[PDB]
Amino acid sequence: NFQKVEKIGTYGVVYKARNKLTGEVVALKKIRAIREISLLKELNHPNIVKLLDVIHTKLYLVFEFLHQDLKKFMDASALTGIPLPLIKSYLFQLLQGLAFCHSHRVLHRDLKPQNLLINTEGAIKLADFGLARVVTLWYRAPEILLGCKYYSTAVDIWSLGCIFAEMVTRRALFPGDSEIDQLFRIFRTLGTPDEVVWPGVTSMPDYKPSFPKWARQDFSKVVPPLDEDGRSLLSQMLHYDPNKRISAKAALAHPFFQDVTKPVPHLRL
Ligand SMILES: O=C(O)c1cc(C(F)(F)F)ccc1Nc1ccc2[nH]c3ccccc3c2c1
Repeated sequence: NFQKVEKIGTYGVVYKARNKLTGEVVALKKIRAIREISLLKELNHPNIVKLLDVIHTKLYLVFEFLHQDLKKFMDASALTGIPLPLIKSYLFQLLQGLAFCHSHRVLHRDLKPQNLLINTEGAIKLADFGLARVVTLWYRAPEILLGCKYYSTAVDIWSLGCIFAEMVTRRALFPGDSEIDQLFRIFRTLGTPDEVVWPGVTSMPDYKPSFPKWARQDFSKVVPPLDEDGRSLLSQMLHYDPNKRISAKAALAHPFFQDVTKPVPHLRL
């Protein structure tokens, strides 16, 4: 091939590779439309991983390479926790990237810590989009689990709220291991949704009137250490009704980010 390899990890396998005739180190994703994927090469943002080349012959996607992901960093930080100023910077940057692609009517659809790449300079970038269309369901929005066949940009805000909570508490918010276990983990924390808080929920394809009715707990129980600014913002990212869920652009204006900075992480590569 044109590259030397090293595997680093739903669409296919991903390799760290070196371009044999530029020296460039890249992320090589082998899959197993073309006109629209290629439009993504032209769209770039500091908080989105760059798509360098599309190659069809099997579908190959060449991305810029980043050394660490947020899942590895959270595990590495599990005894101490990520410092709040760094959580806030990462959240702010992720909302910046979401606001950009949502402004282009592009959804991620499968945000998770594993898909969030970080570098030594303090940046974090969206990667591994779910665009081609054991699976982790922990960050799935409730409208997806209830079988809605039209995602909106709100599904990415939901996932990012789940990731926000996980950075703060150092435990996954909703670690379900089946669709209904995921759904009921959400229900037990936020209350079983009804027509009052989510108009139209009872007519969604996978809704059952027989769902158990759990009462809502309180956000002070959910992300304890977090101050009222952060708890407020998280509550707005976890609204059941996708129409009530805060947008990325509005989240950026939230008081939580009034003192945001850009700290440098301690990374062990
Ligand atoms: O992440 C992946 O695996 C991935 C897979 C495909 C596949 F459909 F070919 F599979 C396509 C794109 C993919 N990511 C990607 C890369 C750069 C980007 N730039 C953007 C600007 C605005 C909105 C979105 C993006 C964007 C998204």
